[PDB]
Amino acid sequence: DADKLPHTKVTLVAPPQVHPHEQATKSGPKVVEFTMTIEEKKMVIDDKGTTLQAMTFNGSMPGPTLVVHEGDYVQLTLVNPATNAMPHNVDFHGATGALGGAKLTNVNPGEQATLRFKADRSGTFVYHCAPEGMVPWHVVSGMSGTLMVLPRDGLKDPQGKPLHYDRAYTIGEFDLYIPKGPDGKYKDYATLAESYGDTVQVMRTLTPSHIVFNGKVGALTGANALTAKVGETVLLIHSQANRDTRPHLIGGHGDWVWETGKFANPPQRDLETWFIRGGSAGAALYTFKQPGVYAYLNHNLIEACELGAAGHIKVEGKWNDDLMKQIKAPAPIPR
Amino acid sequence: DADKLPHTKVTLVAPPQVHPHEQATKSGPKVVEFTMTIEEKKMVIDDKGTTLQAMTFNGSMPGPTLVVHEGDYVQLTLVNPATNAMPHNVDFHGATGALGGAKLTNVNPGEQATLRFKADRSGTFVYHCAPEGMVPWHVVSGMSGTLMVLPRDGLKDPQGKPLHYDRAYTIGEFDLYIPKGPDGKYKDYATLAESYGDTVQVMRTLTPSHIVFNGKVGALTGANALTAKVGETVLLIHSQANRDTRPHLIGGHGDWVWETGKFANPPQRDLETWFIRGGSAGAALYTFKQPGVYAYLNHNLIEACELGAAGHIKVEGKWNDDLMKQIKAPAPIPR
Amino acid sequence: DADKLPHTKVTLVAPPQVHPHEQATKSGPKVVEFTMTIEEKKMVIDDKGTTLQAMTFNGSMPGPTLVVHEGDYVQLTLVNPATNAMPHNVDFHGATGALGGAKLTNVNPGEQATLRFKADRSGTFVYHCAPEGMVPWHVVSGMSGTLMVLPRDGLKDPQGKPLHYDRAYTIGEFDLYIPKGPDGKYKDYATLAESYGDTVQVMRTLTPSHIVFNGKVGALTGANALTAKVGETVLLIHSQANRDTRPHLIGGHGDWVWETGKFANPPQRDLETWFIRGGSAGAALYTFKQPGVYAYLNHNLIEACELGAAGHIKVEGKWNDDLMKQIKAPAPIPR
Ligand SMILES: O=N[O-]
Ligand SMILES: O=N[O-]
Ligand SMILES: O=N[O-]
Ligand SMILES: [Cu+2]
Ligand SMILES: [Cu+2]
Ligand SMILES: [Cu+2]
Ligand SMILES: [Cu+2]
Ligand SMILES: [Cu+2]
Ligand SMILES: [Cu+2]
Ligand SMILES: [Zn+2]
Ligand SMILES: [Zn+2]
Ligand SMILES: [Zn+2]
Ligand SMILES: [Zn+2]
Ligand SMILES: [Zn+2]
Ligand SMILES: [Zn+2]
Ligand SMILES: [Zn+2]
Ligand SMILES: [Zn+2]
Ligand SMILES: [Zn+2]
Ligand SMILES: [Zn+2]
Ligand SMILES: [Zn+2]
Ligand SMILES: [Zn+2]
Ligand SMILES: [Zn+2]
Ligand SMILES: [Zn+2]
Ligand SMILES: [Zn+2]
Ligand SMILES: [Zn+2]
Ligand SMILES: [Zn+2]
Ligand SMILES: [Zn+2]
Repeated sequence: DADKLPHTKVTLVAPPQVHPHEQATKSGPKVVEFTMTIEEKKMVIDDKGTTLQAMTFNGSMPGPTLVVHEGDYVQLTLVNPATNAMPHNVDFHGATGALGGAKLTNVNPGEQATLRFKADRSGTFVYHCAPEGMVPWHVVSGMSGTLMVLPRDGLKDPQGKPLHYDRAYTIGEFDLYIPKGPDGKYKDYATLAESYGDTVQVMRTLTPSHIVFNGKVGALTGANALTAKVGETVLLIHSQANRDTRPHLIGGHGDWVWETGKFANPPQRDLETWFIRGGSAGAALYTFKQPGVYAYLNHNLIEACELGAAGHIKVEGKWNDDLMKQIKAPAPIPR
Repeated sequence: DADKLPHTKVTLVAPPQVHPHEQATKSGPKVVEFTMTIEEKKMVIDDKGTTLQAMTFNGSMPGPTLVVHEGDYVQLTLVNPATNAMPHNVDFHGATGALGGAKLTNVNPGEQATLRFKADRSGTFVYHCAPEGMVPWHVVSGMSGTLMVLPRDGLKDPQGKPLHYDRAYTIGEFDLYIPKGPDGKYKDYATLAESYGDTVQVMRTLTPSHIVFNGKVGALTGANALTAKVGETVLLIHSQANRDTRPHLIGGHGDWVWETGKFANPPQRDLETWFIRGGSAGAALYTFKQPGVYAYLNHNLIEACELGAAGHIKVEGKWNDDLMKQIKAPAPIPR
Repeated sequence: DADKLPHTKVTLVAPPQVHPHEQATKSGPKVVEFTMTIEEKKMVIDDKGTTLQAMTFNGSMPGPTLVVHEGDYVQLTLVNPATNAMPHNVDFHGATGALGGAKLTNVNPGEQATLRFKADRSGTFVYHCAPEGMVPWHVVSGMSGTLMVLPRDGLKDPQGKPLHYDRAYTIGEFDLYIPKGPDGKYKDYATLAESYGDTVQVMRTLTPSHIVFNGKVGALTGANALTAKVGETVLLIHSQANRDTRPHLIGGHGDWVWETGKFANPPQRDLETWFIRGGSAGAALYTFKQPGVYAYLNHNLIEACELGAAGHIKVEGKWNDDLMKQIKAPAPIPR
C-alpha cells in the first residue's frame, strides 16, 4: 500500500542539469513529491531574433528531468497559473492508466492538481502536455520533458555487471514549426492564441523550420556548453516527444546505449549514432578518454547544422597519443 | 517433402481481427491454404469526404492477416477479377525467392495463380503488391498486409520463458498521397487510372496528405474501437509497407515488443514507443492493468492527430489506485 | 605502444567491392596504412542527364571501404590536390578524439596530412568530410564511406558461434539535393562553388531530389549488378552519413544483422527490413538459397523506385521447390 510509505520532496533543477539523486540505493520505496508550474511565453530561438510563442513546464525547454527509482511513486503537483491563457495537463509515459495522467490533471488557468502514479518500470520516459484536441501544438511549442526511473540496484550491462554515471545531462530536442509571412520572414505574434492557426498549417507540412536543443539554436554552446573531464562517465538523456532524431557524439561513442530508453533491456555498446523514436527518451553512457571540445548532435547534418540540433561538450584532461595522433600535420604535397 | 504433408484450409477475417489460430502447437507441419481476391475501389478516407482511388487485397486496408507456424507452407491462391483494371501480384517478405513470389503471381484482370512457399522464419512479415514499374503506387494505394509465422512452441521472452496473447489485433498504417487541384481541394477521380499521374507527383514530395490506420481517419474509434479487459494480454500487430512509424499506447506500454517483428530474437520490455521500419511489420504484447479508453497512435503527434494515424482501445475492468491515483482533483490554486 | 608495431600497407578498391582482407586472424596488431585522394567533380546521377557538383574520397561515391581488425591502428594519408577548390578533412566515427580526426586533417588544396588512430571498437563506422561551417554540404555532395573494424576472432552470433561472409559488398546511399530553375528543370553548374547557395536552400527543405546508391540511379544494376551464387554468404555493408534508410533484400532476408553496425553486440536474425540511422553504417549477412535477380533497396518504396535508392543482385544456382513453388501459373479464373 502506497499510503504506508515515507514521502520525500525533491527540488527540481533547470536543464541541462538533473537534480541530485542516488543511483543504486539501499533505501526502500518512497512517495516522491514534485511540483511544476506551467509557463507560457514568447522565446527567442535563433541568432536572427526569431521568436516562438512557447509553452513550458517550469519555464524551460525541455521541462526539468524528474528522477525516482523503480517501485517509487511519483507524486506531482501541476500548477497552471492564471497568467496563462490555455488549459494544460500531463501525460507521463512512465505511468499506467488514464492517458498517462492526462485525464486526471486537466488544469485551466488558475487551477492545479496532484497526481500520483507508481513508477513500476525502469528507464527514461517522456512526459508531455496533452490537452484534448490540441495535443501536437502544446508538444511542439515546448511542453515535454523526461522522467528517469532508475533500477533500485542501479544500471546494469548485458552481463549484469554494474554501470554508473558520474554526471547526468538532459537534452530535449524540439522540432519547431514557425510560420512565415508573404515577405518570407518569420512571423512574430503578440499572443500565443494568435500563433495557432498559422502554426497548424506549418505542422501539417511535416517540415520543421528549426530543430533545437534546449530551446534555442546554440543553447548548449559557448558559456553554456556541457562539461566533462577525461575519466568521467556522463549520462546523456535525450528526449524527443514528437519526431525521430539520431544522437551522435563527434569524436566519441555511446559506450552503453539504451536507445529505446528502458533499463531492464540490455544496452548496446560502441554506438557511433543511436536513434530516439519520436515520443520517447533514450539514454547513453560515455566515459571520456580525450580532452577537447566535442559536438553532440542529431546526425541528420542538415537538421543539426542548418536547423539547429547541435551542442558542445568541453572536456578537460590529457591528450592520449595511443588513441589518436597527428603523424604529419597538414603540409604541401611533396612532388 | 512438402507434397507429403497434410493440407488445411483457412478462412480469413477482416482487420482488425485475425483469424482463429493456435499459438504453441503439438501438430506437425501443414500446407496451409488461403485465398485472396483483389479489389480496386474508391474509398472515403476522412471526415471531410476525401476519396482515395484504392487498391486492396480482399476489400480491406490492410489486407487480412495470414497466420501459420514456422515450418508450415503457405499456399495462396491470388485472384484478380476481370472487374479490376490493373495487373497485380504478391511479394511475401516471409518467403524466399522470386522477389517474394511476385515473379510467380503476376495476374492480369480475369486471372489467378497459386503460390506455395515454406514459412521457415518466425515473425510478422509484410506482404504487398509489387507490379513491375508501378510498385509504390500499388503499395501506397492500399495493397499490403501481414503474414504472421508463429514459432511452433509459441512466443518466448528473452530468458526462454513462455509468452502468450489472449487476443490479437492487426493495424495497417497507410501514408496516403492525395492530390489537390488549383483551388486547394483534394481531387476526386472517376477511375483509378486517372489518379495515377497526379498521385506520383505527390508521392515524389515525400509528404503524405493523410496517414491512416486501417483505411480511414477514425477507422478504430467509436463503435469500431478495439476492445479489451483488465487482465487480458493483447497482441498489436502493426504493419507499414512504405514508411516508418512509431507506435505508442497512451497510458500503457509495450510489455514485450519485437519492433523488427522477428520472433527468434528476444523482445524488448517496458517500451513507451517502438519503431516499425517502412517495409516491415512489428508486434507488441500488452497486458491491461487499468480500465478506460486508451489511444494507440503514431507518436509523431502531427502524423497522428493532424493526419490521422491514431485509434482507440476501450478496456473494461476495475480501476487500480496503487498504479495511479488522483490525489487532488483540479481545483483553484490556493493563495 | 603503437610505434612498436609492424606496419602494413593496404591497396584500396572501388565500391561496391571491398579490398582483400582476413576475418578471424592469428596475426597480432598492426599499423595499417592507407591513402586517399580527394576529388571534386561533376557527376551525372540519373538517366535524364542531371548532374551533381560532387565531392569524393578517391573519385567514388561512397569512398572506398577501409578494413582493419580491432586493436589495429589506422594510419591515413589524406591528400587534397591543388586541382580542387575547397578545403577538406576527415572524421572517422571509428576514432576517439579531435572530432574524429577532423581537427588534425584540415587540408587545403595542395596539402596533405597523416592521421593515426587506434581502432579499438569493432563494427562498420562511417567516415566523412567535416569542414568547419560547411559540413552538410560536403557530406551530401558525396564525401563519406565506411571503416570496418572486424573482431580479431571474426564475427559471432548471439550465442558466440562463428559467422563468416564469403564475399563483401559496400553500398553508400546518398540523399541528394539538386536545385531547380524557374522552368522546373534541374540546374547544371559550371563550378562546385556556384552550386552552393542554391543547394543549401534545397537542403533546408529536407526533401531530397534524388536518393541513390553508389553515386547514380541504376549504379548497381545491369552490368554493374552485384553477384552471388546459391550457398554463398554475402556481407552487405550499408552506409548513410546524413539520413535514415531501411535496407531490404526482395526475396531474401537479413540472416544476421547489426543494424547499428557494432559487432560486439549480438546481431538480430530473420530481418525483412532493417534500419540504418543517418550518420551510421550497418551490416547484414545473407546466405543465398535461391537463384535469380534480387533487388536490394530502401523500403520506403518511393525513395527506392521514384528517387533511386535500389540496386540488383544476380544470383546463380539451382531453384529450390521446397522453399518456393509455383503450384498454378497465372491462368483464367475458372467459372
Ligand atoms: O561525426 N560527425 O558528425
Ligand atoms: O502519450 N501521448 O501521446
Ligand atoms: O519486398 N518488396 O519490396
Ligand atoms: Cu499544454
Ligand atoms: Cu505521449
Ligand atoms: Cu497491385
Ligand atoms: Cu517489399
Ligand atoms: Cu570536404
Ligand atoms: Cu559524423
Ligand atoms: Zn502517504
Ligand atoms: Zn527512490
Ligand atoms: Zn490540431
Ligand atoms: Zn565514474
Ligand atoms: Zn553542425
Ligand atoms: Zn557547434
Ligand atoms: Zn500436398
Ligand atoms: Zn501450423
Ligand atoms: Zn513510378
Ligand atoms: Zn492471457
Ligand atoms: Zn491524436
Ligand atoms: Zn482519438
Ligand atoms: Zn611505427
Ligand atoms: Zn588486422
Ligand atoms: Zn551550411
Ligand atoms: Zn561461406
Ligand atoms: Zn523499385
Ligand atoms: Zn531495379
